[PDB]
Amino acid sequence: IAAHKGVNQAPVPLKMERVGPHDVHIEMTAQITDIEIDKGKIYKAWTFNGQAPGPLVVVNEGDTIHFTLKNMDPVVPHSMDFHAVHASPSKDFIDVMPNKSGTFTYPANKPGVFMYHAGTKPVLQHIANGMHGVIIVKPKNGYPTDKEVDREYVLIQNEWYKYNDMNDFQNGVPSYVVFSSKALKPGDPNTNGDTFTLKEKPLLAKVGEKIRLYINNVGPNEVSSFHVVGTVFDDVYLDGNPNNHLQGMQTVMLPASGGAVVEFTVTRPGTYPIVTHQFNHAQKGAVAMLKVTETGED
Amino acid sequence: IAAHKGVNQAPVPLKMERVGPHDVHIEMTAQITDIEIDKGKIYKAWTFNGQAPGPLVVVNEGDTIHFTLKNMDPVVPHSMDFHAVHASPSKDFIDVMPNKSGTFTYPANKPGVFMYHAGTKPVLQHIANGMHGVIIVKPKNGYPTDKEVDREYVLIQNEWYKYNDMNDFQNGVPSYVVFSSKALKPGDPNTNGDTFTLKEKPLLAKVGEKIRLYINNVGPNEVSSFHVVGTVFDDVYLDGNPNNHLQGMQTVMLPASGGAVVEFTVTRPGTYPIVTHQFNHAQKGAVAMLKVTETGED
Amino acid sequence: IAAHKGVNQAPVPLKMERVGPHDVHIEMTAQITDIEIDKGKIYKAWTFNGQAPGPLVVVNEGDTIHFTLKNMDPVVPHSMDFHAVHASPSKDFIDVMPNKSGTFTYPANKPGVFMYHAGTKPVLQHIANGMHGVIIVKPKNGYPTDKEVDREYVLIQNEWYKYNDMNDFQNGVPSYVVFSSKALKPGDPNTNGDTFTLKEKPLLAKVGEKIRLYINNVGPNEVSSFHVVGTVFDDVYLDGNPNNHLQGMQTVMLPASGGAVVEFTVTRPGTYPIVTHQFNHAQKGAVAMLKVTETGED
Ligand SMILES: O=N[O-]
Ligand SMILES: O=N[O-]
Ligand SMILES: O=N[O-]
Ligand SMILES: O=N[O-]
Ligand SMILES: O=N[O-]
Ligand SMILES: O=N[O-]
Ligand SMILES: [Cu+2]
Ligand SMILES: [Cu+2]
Ligand SMILES: [Cu+2]
Ligand SMILES: [Cu+2]
Ligand SMILES: [Cu+2]
Ligand SMILES: [Cu+2]
Ligand SMILES: [Cu+2]
Ligand SMILES: [Cu+2]
Ligand SMILES: [Cu+2]
Repeated sequence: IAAHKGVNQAPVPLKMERVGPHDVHIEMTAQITDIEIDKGKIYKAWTFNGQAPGPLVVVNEGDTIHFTLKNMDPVVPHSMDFHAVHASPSKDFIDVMPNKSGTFTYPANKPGVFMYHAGTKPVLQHIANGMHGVIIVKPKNGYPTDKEVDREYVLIQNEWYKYNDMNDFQNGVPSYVVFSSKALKPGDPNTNGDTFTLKEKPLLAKVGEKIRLYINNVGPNEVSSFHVVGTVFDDVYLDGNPNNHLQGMQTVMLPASGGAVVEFTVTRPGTYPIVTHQFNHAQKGAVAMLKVTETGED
Repeated sequence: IAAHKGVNQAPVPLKMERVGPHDVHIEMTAQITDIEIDKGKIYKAWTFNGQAPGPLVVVNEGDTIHFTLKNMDPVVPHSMDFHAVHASPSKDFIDVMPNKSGTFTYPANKPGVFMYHAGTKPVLQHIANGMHGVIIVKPKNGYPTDKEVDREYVLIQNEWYKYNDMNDFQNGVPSYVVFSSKALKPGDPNTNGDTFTLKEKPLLAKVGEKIRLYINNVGPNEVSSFHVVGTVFDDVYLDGNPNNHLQGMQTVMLPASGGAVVEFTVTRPGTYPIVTHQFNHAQKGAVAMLKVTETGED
Repeated sequence: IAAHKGVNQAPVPLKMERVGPHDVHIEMTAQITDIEIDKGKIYKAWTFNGQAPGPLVVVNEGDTIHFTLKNMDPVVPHSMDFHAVHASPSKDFIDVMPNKSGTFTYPANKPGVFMYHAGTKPVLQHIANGMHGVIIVKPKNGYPTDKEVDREYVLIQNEWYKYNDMNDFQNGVPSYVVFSSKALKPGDPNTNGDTFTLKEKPLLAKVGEKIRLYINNVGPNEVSSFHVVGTVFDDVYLDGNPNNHLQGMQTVMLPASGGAVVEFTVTRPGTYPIVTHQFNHAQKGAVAMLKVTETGED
């Protein structure tokens, strides 16, 4: 895109603040940012806030979100669709033009781990170019296993294709399939979807801990067969809804846009790969590492 | 197929009648019919009754079906396999030759949303050419959420490939992935699997309604990540069996031939896309529209 | 691989023995063996014990497995990952070098139908070349439907690609998708993943029986839409965990590495195909036959 040539906008922090007991303001940007998706390979991504996937949003069940999108792209319109909310797509997920802003208000009344993405036609183009992320809606009454959990992380799976190639997006195999992690607190890792970061800088844990991961497969096109090597999921909650509760799974099937909360134990020290078990995708990048030490540091 | 050149058989209505409290007669045809699957693109489909997917069949749990197939194809044999029934495939799903008829009897003793299709080798060829559909078996005791439901529709997802090309069927990506809707009553829309009808003529609803969709992904080859934009499914029943009950899902994973009953609320007026969230397939046709008005008309 | 040219190692029996009430010794080989995967087509497979998929392992919930792998491959290292166990992947799933042995100890504390495979980088290469199988962990308290079951079989789905072709493994469609069956007792069939054996030599049953199948889709890359023609699954237990219980399904979605216990009735005599309903894969080999007779023999 000629107007994107030499555009590289620096990442903007997510702006959030609570304005009432069940009302929250969120402000995000649409912006064009270069991300290194594999060693030596830059993708000029269409992003929220200069991250792909975008920043993590965490709200509580029953919050109303008053959301503002500032479009920094000089030519392409962008929009936001949150899977968490009930809204009118043709009134509330509409396009925000270049250098313009839009504000929208809608409720999050279901707990879970939800995809968000741009809703601008062709949606495939916006998702594939990087406009995806996750919003977590915390359940009012928690999960039944909350007392047993020691440590929490967020992981997101996405694909990358040949740059802005609609034929490849529609008809091709992914070039790369990747994990990223987003921070539930400062001090947690917060990364972009790339083939290497979570191998070189693993997630940490301590021997004996019960780990909770909040996971979402944003696609755009593939399903995921999510598995942690060396363990079995003790509990699974499909889409993060506490009522959707499975036990003792080896692997969790996730549709495109599907989420889960998964919990498992790590019993021995060592390095534990995290994969999609569709091993063509794992080979193309989708392996993250969990390093489990006798202290929880390293 | 040389004997199909210039054959275009007009659609025949489904013939059904109840002959006892738990016995029902159904008569269907196998016939060759041109269907416009995308603007300007005719597919000479192998069909039941001149529709692809075929006509909707609705029976009650515990009905015995006395089914007749009349084969109008002048050269190719066809057969019927209903997923709803218990039967002997080699005695009851057998081929009916050209210009011949066959009658078969079998029970439907499980509730749900079931695929039907031809069982004639190679089955892939018959399904891909259009010989698929859905049979709904109503549960004797209903669903637990029946009192909350305001409006019901049936949607079916299928793929189309290059015309009668067994290499493409086996090894290729779909050319088109489409939705259709079938009528649960006269006045409901009843359409074929095409890229456009349910965009140009949306399904209707009224603000505030709880909507039930009975859905099946007939394939032949792909899985589906079924999602309604702007809402969250309040309740899901896998394969339409009332015992298989999930809540608060964003997206429902359907195998090839898999079904579901899904229920959701629409809270604001506007146009609500209905997608598979495998967005390469949505881009290739699989977007239907739900128009929600302040009165339920337009 | 030049050191594999003319290597064809004969199949070795699985060596197992119980050494305490909750301790079991298993000894397996890694070996190179020619298997006929389709008529006229030999694949020089990388195998456990000269079978692909490997031999069935059955243990009880809470058993500790003391596992030895003898690597008979003259050049390539191999390793074992059992999905059933809790272990440290970097200490317990490590490579065993050529002509060397390794012993590892880990517990199986969850019931179900679990994949096993090599863990040697690149894992995709080892799985695709044939290093996969299933371990069944029996539940201490059985399944709730155990009294109703008449007959049990194990079926495994896998893919084959162009021989040892990493480009094809990562980017290509499968050449063949196949079922095999493994014996739960001597007298049961025990076969390799090929396009023909379970068509030419069907599984047997008797009219009226409730059949239990323990199934796993080992991949490496595809999902499975598992279906028995002519029946409906009465009960399904996802991953073989008795708590994960669905009823009345037509088709079961399995991720890559996913398992299930499924149970169904066969009401009439005849031949009942067993398929993945992703019919491109069924066309490429994944159809097995169940022959149901008035006596249970033939
Ligand atoms: O309360 N609206 O930003
Ligand atoms: O065992 N997981 O690759
Ligand atoms: O009762 N048979 O058509
Ligand atoms: O939010 N659905 O595309
Ligand atoms: O008890 N170890 O083989
Ligand atoms: O009805 N199964 O192909
Ligand atoms: Cu406000
Ligand atoms: Cu965008
Ligand atoms: Cu979406
Ligand atoms: Cu009759
Ligand atoms: Cu046909
Ligand atoms: Cu079928
Ligand atoms: Cu020992
Ligand atoms: Cu190996
Ligand atoms: Cu594995």
